[PDB]
Amino acid sequence: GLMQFTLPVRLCKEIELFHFDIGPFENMWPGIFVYMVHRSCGTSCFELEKLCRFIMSVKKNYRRVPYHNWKHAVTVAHCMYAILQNNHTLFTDLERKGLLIACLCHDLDHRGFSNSYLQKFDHPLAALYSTSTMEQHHFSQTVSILQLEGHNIFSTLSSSEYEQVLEIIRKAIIATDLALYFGNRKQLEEMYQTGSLNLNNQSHRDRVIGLMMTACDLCSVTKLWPVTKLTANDIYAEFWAEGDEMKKLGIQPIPMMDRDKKDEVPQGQLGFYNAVAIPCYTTLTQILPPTEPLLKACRDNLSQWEKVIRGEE
Ligand SMILES: Cc1ncc(C)n2nc(CCc3nc(N4CC[C@@H](F)C4)nn3C)nc12
Ligand SMILES: [Mg+2]
Ligand SMILES: [Zn+2]
Repeated sequence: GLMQFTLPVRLCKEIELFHFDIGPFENMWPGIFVYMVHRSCGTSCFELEKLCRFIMSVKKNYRRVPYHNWKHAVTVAHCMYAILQNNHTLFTDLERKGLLIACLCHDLDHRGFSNSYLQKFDHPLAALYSTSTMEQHHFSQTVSILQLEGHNIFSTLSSSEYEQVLEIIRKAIIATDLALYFGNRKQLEEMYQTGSLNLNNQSHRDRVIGLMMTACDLCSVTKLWPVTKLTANDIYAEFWAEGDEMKKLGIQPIPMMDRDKKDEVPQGQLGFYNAVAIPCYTTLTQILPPTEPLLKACRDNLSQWEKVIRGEE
């Protein structure tokens, strides 16, 4: 009850910044997550014993894949923490509760393959979930873990607050399907420019939380350049393995997943920053001005990829 998680001084200060890297010590990640729940939500939000059991079962249900792993989950939850702490008064107690959980859970049981590869392989998940295949799976794994004995961190909520939090988590997880982001961001851009954007409209908040989810999920592009560049290596290690698997099915992968296009990576990152990342953090900064450091760090990393192309790095 009188028990506070604390961090060494460098971590206690840097965890508050958007560009924080959670580090290579796996055994500190649970503590880092509880620290963030306690400060964004309160020591009162969850029973510590239930929360600890939930976190450890979530970790066990992430796989040892190069990118979509337990480190990615905690990284995406820290970006959410930074958004919530810089926009204190914009969010309900249930949103604060749900969104860090949604972030920790958003890629549960990922196998390192895209929705498109499950559909071409004809994986059973592709017949159970026709669109947002993995993202419906991640939400289904989150519910499974919440129903294990001693793992219901939400047991203090009413039937209706419980139904609301699971609905916030479901939408937040579904929104991490990047196929859905493009249309979400265009609707948000238009609503903001014509001044129709209204945070009392539930379906507007839903879209804003959707964009916050894309922003957290993409947050590797908002780190210090060596973090950005080394994470890119993990991202391609997956994509290229998927490319190999496409060739095994007799299918030319897209360029992004073809390891023979290794040399064009600097240019693929440019398209990605211009087509996806920069527009994501721009719209986010218009709607939530204190998230600007994410846009500023993304722009810095774009000009680092530009330098790689010019042969200056
Ligand atoms: C940093 C980051 N965070 C999240 C995600 C989902 N992604 N996806 C990419 C891939 C970006 C990309 N690379 C390529 N190619 C073309 C052939 C070669 F040049 C590589 N095309 N594209 C679009 N990087 C990220
Ligand atoms: Mg995902
Ligand atoms: Zn993710």
